[PDB]
Formats: sequence, C-alpha cells, structure tokens
Amino acid sequence: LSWSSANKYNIQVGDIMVRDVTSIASTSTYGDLLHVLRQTKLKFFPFVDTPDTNTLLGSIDRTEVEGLLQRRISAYRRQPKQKGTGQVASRFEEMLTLEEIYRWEQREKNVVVNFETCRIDQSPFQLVEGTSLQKTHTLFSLLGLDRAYVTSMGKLVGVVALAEIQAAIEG
Amino acid sequence: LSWSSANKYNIQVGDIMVRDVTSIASTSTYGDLLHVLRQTKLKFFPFVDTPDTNTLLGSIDRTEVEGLLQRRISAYRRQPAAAAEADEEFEEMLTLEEIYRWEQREKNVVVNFETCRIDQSPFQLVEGTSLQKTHTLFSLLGLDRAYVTSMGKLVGVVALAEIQAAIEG
Repeated sequence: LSWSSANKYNIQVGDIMVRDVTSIASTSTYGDLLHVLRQTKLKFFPFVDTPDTNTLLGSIDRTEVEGLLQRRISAYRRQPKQKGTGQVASRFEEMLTLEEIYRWEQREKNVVVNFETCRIDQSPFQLVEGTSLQKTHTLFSLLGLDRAYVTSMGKLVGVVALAEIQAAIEG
Repeated sequence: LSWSSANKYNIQVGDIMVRDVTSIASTSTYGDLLHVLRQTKLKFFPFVDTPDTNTLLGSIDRTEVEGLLQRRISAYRRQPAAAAEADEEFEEMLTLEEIYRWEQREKNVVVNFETCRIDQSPFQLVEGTSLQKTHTLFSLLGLDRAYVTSMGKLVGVVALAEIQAAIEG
C-alpha cells in the first residue's frame, strides 16, 4: 500500500537568459562595430546570420573586431614647436591623426563590413532554453565559460552569464 | 485457417529481438510518458539519448515514470503538498478533470529526468550473440528483458519468453 506525490525546484536557461543580445551580423556596418566596442565591455559577441533570421554562425572576439576596424581605417587613407595632436600613429610612418579617424567613421559609418579577414569562432556546444540550471552550470564548469549563447534550432535567443547562473542557483 | 511447419538453426539475438522498441528519451515530453504508461504493460523502458541517436543511457522503471508525472502534475497546481487525485463529486484534492486539463496543457513539455532514477545495465548484449549465450546471460542475472545494443545504440529488445521458445522451436 502506497501513495503518490512530490515536489521540486525547476529553473531553466530562459528564466535567467538575457533576451536582448548585443550581436554582430554579417550584414552589419563599421558603425555597428564601433558601437559594439564603445557601448559594451564584452570580450566577444555572437556572430549572426542577419539581425532578422538570427542564425548563430559563431562568435567574434573583441580583439578580432578591433582588428577589422583597424585594417579598414588604415586601408582607407592608403594613398598609394607646433601644435600637437592626438593620434594613433601605428605602423610607424607619420601620425595618422585622430581627427582623421573621426572623419573616417563619418564617411564609412554605414558601409557593410567585410568579415573575411576576421576570425569567427565555433562553439563546441549547444545550449537550449529547456535546459536546467544545473546542467547549464555543469556545462559552464566543465568548459570554463563566462557567457553562453542559448539557441533555438540555429537561431540566437539569448545570453546566459555564469554570474547570473550562480546567483540564480543560490536564490 | 492458418499454416506453418518450420524450424531454426544457429539462432541469434536479432532473429528473436524485437526491433521496434518503446523507449523513453531525454527529449521526450509528458505526453510521451503518459503514452508509454497507458498503452504498454512494461515494467521498465530503455532510457535513450535522443530518439534519433539512440544512445542507451540506462533504463527507467515504470514506478519511476509514474513519479515524474506525479511530481509534475502536483507541482503545477501552484505550490503545496497533501492532496490525492480523485473522481470529483475531501478538499484540496487534484480532481481528475484538472489532470485531464493538465495533460492538455503540458502534453508537449519536454520532461526533466533529473529527479528521476535511471538504472545502469551491468551487461552488454550484442546482435552477434548466440541464443545459448544470451540464455545463460539471462539465467545468471535473472533477467526478463534485455536491450540489444550496437556500440551504445539501442537496437532492440529480447524477452526471456522469446528466448526459451526460440530454444525449443
């Protein structure tokens, strides 16, 4: 003779995941890049199909985005005691001024970016909404992750950060 | 009428194993669970990876499945414990009409086999295996049903009944 019942916790990536993701799509412009760099602190972004479709194609590093932008800026002016100005005289020729870079983005702020010389990284996992907070935590622990992208059949749906996960697991 | 009159030779799990297994996968819903319970009489099922990949991760008991379902149902009518199911018209009891409505709403919700107990099999039974070795396997472990696998993948079920009969016919 016996009875039947029970209870439990039941949290999931979705009741933690941020649905407003700062992503970079193959259709974004150099203005989009500068924005992501200036308006965030993220060390990497999800590299999407298109802001509409949202097919997660991988992720791009901040240092990788900074590179594309640098290669562009330089490959544009590529023409081939006085007052001191501020300038990113990289390379080693003759101070490429800061006023120039300001005017640079004014001119190419809407030019779609060419992510060809850029390195997109493939994720070694798949994290879906239904996933339990415990399996999501174990995933982060075994791979040593800080941020993971939750997908839905290839499409970006949100971002989960280990911080948010731990806190949710303690609340 | 009917017909018959045959026999067998050097038989193997495969020439006996049922290839259409009723399994439970980690991706199945609560409807799948209610299905397996209402349409079968099995005491346990093979717990698979995905119905597609079919990695045999273990096996779930019927009582175990009934539990997960029970735990769901109750932890859906809000929060709280203490209330038996029942044919309506003694209070705070999940009425049978509610449970009906329950499966109508959670029928396609994938199940969380976390609170559930999955049992690891102590053996490996492959297709190439001879009907004599499979019988000895069942005999020593005292089995009724065994899952035949192919490199981790669920391939079919063999029942002791089927084995004995095969060994006599």
